[PDB]
Amino acid sequence: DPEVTLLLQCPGGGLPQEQIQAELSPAHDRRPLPGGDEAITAIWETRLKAQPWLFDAPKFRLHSATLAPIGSRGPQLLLRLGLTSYRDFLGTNWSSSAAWLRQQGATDWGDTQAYLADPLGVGAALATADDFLVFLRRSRQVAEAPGLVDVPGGHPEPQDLAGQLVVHELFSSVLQEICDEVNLPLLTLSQPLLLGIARNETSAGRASAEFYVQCSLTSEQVRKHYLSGGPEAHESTGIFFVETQNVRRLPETEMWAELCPSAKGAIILYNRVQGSPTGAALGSPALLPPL
Ligand SMILES: COC(=O)[C@@H]1C[C@@H](O)CN1C(=O)c1ccco1
Repeated sequence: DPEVTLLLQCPGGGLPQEQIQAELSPAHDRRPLPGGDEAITAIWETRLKAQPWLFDAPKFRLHSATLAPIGSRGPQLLLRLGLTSYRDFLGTNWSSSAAWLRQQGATDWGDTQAYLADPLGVGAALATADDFLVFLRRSRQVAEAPGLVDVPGGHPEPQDLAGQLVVHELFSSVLQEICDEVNLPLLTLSQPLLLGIARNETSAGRASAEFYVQCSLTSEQVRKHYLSGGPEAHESTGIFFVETQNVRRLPETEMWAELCPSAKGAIILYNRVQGSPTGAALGSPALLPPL
């Protein structure tokens, strides 16, 4: 899977909101392009002159994420965040020249991402009361990953002493994206746990935070809620479910070639952090079948 890299695997089965610190700083922003940000402005002008209904929006930028020594007391993760935008994403990560920008960043800054917008995405491994994970089929008509399989998620928009409000918006945003796309009531969802962070190498290394969320509804009840919105209530074209038993070997299935990179990140981190038991009971051969 060359199109996905793990940047962070969380300890303890995943981190709750109260264990994460954020540092939101203009030191964590993208660097101006070598020949100037006029190249971004030109791409955006060309795009608006074909699709004038498009609009810009602010986004969080991932700079880096440092985990505490394992088993320690106190805050367990520091997220270093900057600010970026949809416009800056279209002019950098989505540019035909994105690989040239990665090489230039290595040369000038010793940082392949220095000249990239790198907006932070969120995604969920969303589990049902009857032990399935939730999958969504992407429209064949959109620009990114057309016709591929995804999990619930999105790219949160801004609004430890401004830090804690930023962590709150990240955790809030993954629940809001489940409510908006899957049409589930907020009170059927658990507080999220952060499983880790994955990078999409097909989008020049932009990162997504991947979360575990439990729903109190069965797969049949989740399907009813999704469908009862009608075609205008969701961006996806269909919903489906895979038993958690079978997610263990998903990379060996024909479904794997249909998953978009950020969804592959969610399922790798689910298998490493929530799956993969460490104790004698769940590690026994009748509960953890060999192969
Ligand atoms: C990195 O992902 C994105 O920027 C996606 C891509 C496209 O679907 C639009 N988009 C937004 O998030 C967006 C546009 C305006 C407000 O939000």
